[PDB]
Amino acid sequence: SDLKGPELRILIVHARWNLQAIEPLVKGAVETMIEKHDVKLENIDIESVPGSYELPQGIRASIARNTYDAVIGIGVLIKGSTMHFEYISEAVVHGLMRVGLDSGVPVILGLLTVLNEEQALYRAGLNGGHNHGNDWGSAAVEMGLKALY
Amino acid sequence: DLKGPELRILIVHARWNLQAIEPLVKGAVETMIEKHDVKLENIDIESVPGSYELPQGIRASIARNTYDAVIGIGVLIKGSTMHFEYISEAVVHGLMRVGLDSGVPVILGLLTVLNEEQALYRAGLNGGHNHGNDWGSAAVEMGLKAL
Amino acid sequence: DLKGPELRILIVHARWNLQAIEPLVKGAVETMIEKHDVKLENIDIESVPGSYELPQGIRASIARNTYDAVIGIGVLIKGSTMHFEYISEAVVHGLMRVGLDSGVPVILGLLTVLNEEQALYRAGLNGGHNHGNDWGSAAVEMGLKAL
Amino acid sequence: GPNPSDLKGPELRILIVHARWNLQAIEPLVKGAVETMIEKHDVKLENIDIESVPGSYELPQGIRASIARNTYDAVIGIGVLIKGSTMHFEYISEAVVHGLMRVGLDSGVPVILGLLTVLNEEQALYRAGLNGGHNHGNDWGSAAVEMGLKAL
Amino acid sequence: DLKGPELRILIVHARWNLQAIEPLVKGAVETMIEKHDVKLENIDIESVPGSYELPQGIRASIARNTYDAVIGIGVLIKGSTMHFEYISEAVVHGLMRVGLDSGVPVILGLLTVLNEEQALYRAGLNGGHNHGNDWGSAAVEMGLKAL
Repeated sequence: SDLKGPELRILIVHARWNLQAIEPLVKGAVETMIEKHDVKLENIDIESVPGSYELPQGIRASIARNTYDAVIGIGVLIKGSTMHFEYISEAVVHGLMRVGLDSGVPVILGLLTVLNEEQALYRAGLNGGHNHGNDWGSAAVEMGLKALY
Repeated sequence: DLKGPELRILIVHARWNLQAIEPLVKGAVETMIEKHDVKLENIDIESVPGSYELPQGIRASIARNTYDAVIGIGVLIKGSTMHFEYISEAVVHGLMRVGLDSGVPVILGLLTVLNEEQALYRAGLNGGHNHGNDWGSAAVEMGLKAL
Repeated sequence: DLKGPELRILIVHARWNLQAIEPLVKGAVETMIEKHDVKLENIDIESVPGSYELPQGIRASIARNTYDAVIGIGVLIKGSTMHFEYISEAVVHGLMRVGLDSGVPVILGLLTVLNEEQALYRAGLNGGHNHGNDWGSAAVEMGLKAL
Repeated sequence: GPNPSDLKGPELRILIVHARWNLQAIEPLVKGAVETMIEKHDVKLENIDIESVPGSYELPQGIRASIARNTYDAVIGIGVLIKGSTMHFEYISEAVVHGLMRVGLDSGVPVILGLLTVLNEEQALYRAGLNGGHNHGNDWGSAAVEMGLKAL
Repeated sequence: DLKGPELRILIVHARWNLQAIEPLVKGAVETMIEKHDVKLENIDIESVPGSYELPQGIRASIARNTYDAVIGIGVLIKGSTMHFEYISEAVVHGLMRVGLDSGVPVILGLLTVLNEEQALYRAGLNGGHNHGNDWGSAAVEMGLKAL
């Protein structure tokens, strides 16, 4: 991917629960968009919400106020002792998807739904894993461009 | 650190299983007033028979009055049949919908546990952490960010 | 202790497995009349072939007449195929929808059980508690709150 | 135990959309649906439209397109899904059932679920009335009629 | 027997796991051309990063141009987390929606397998049958019936 998007406006909305993993993901996304796709730091809006359940709601509210070419919803869900994990994981995933089709703005799913901390960190590039935030960054640019031209 | 003295919050809770509901509603209210400067007279508390009416009750309410954020509280416990499985999913997807359709933030105060003990623990009893507190702060934050 | 003598309630029940449906419909009606002062003339009872037509039947009816609350009653029992799993989800999500789209409360009177015995028990037979009673009371409350 | 009706609907227009995958089971069902509507409910052969699609995934899409062109009083979506080696079964079964349900509520036209979601071929045939089973197409036909009438 | 020389087909495929995507896209195209008389110049082929963008991509494309039928191709393989389970469902439900909202047929060219071998087999490799072929014929049929 040699796609450059210097006029793209990207929005990043991440939950704040479990930051040991969130930060590396958000960081990876931003760095990849800037260093590999020529996106301008000043054209990247980063916002946060309490948890993953608010990801769709927060993204929906934001794309109504400003104009973005692509959005990235980042969050981490870890299986617990109850059925909570099962039910909101599904609700959020179906939710983001909806906000995207309703608004016409691309929504990248930066949602990790893991069984334990270790799996989440590994996917954030720690302990020899690959940072998925990088992939989401590149995806956002591609969808942003294809959404225009 | 986030103060919201002009916010109007709505809390709708089911009435089924009150040993857990009360602590949750109370924690939510206390946290909003004591930590976020929300005014007691700006908090409306309503109830419905069960969790299945949560979406329907919240929808009806935000159509009559104007709220900045809403909290849906209820407790679901796995039983002998497949009821738990199906309505848990329906309610979670339903509250989520009302939130996106109306544009009003809907905090999910629904506990979907396997037994009574897990419910109480998450209500702050028996050495657990009261989630109603987290929901209170969340409602304030979403209320403010929504403008 | 909620009285609703001017309420108009609609009950739509599937006809599949009547050993359990009847007790439920009867419990619902009795409870509304004897404990909430609802008038027999004000309760409309309709039926559909099966649970899959519950949302469709309810939607059609609330388009012709005006009701304050509705109750969808039906019984689903796990069979040998995956049929149970799939239409149970569809119906629960579907009634939920008709309720939010129309603005009319829709009480879920749907039992999703593993066998006949579980269904009857929840119909108040063999020492169980009749859930139709709970649904009747719910219908009233939601009806009034909808004002 | 399913309780039927002795309802007559000679002015009803019924549409039947079936997938073609696995016809050993589809035919009996379609045939049962049709015969039952004609012989027991007085529906007129000319008032029954029968269309088909490649597979069950196109059932909602096909029905939607058709009820936009013509006017029907009730629709029946017929199809057969059998658990395979992958997760395909699980996912499209759910998608289709939710899908037909939607088309029915959006359009206001009754949609009968003639979808069999079985674990093997045997279970499908049995429910198609073969090998001592009960033909479900029959039940769907009566359902279509009833919903059609109540819809007025 | 079904020829559609005036049909305009759209193919949108994810780029993840190309060892399987190519055979499928190839089979789809060949079958439409060699068996249904579709004209190569009337087949638009586009791509997206992953399966999650499939609905989003298709939606954007059928808004710019007019197609008679669409095919969404992608491959999802169970992993170590719950990711597979959740997006598989989301994408299948999403493509379905785009189809019903737009009125344009959307063929499901999404494989949801447990391992690489299963995907390749269904791509016609190792003695399996290429499903891309079936999707191509399907697209043609739906395109025509849609008129």
